[PDB]
Amino acid sequence: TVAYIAIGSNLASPLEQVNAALKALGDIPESHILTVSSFYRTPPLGPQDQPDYLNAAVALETSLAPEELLNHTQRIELQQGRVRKAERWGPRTLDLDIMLFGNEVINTERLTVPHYDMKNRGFMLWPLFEIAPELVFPDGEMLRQILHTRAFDKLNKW
Ligand SMILES: Nc1ncnc2c1ncn2[C@@H]1O[C@H](COP(=O)(O)CP(=O)(O)OP(=O)(O)O)[C@@H](O)[C@H]1O
Ligand SMILES: Nc1nc2ncc(C(=O)O)nc2c(=O)[nH]1
Ligand SMILES: [Cl-]
Ligand SMILES: [Cl-]
Ligand SMILES: [Cl-]
Ligand SMILES: [Mg+2]
Ligand SMILES: [Mg+2]
Repeated sequence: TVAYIAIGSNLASPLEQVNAALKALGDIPESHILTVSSFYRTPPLGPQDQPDYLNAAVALETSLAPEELLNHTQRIELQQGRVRKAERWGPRTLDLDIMLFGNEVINTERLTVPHYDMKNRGFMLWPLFEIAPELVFPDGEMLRQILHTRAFDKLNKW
């Protein structure tokens, strides 16, 4: 199945963090990278007392179960010094979010796929569209059409 993973970083040299994350994603068992986006510099969604993010997206072919993929993406975050602060939307060295896991709909305590907020976030959708312009969501909506409807600002390269 093709998993689409969003990458964000706004601490500890985001470019280095993102390059390290891409290497580590390729090292996940039973999986391989298919496509990587460009790197974008985006202003924080939430609290404004934090740096700009580097955002990107990757397509990862995998035969792991979704929770097993999540175990690995969380391991990569931890090995890159991710610390969850108290505040919501606060800064982090690395955030790996599973946007889509094929055409699956997953609703569990640990894992909600499609990612619950991605359709509201240009920093998620634009890198995704770069790597998967024909994508159709589980609910039948075209990615291309969502971008048009919402008319989110285009992103700047890192
Ligand atoms: N699609 C998904 N991808 C990654 N984690 C997910 C997820 N759906 C649910 N989660 C859960 O989200 C929990 C918190 O992860 P965090 O990375 O701290 C949220 P965040 O990415 O900072 O905010 P965001 O989800 O608004 O982007 C994880 O422990 C995981 O169980
Ligand atoms: N610009 C930007 N802001 C963000 N703000 C919050 C979160 C998050 O809570 O995971 N992620 C991002 C992100 O990746 N990019
Ligand atoms: Cl605010
Ligand atoms: Cl949802
Ligand atoms: Cl959907
Ligand atoms: Mg996130
Ligand atoms: Mg996350």
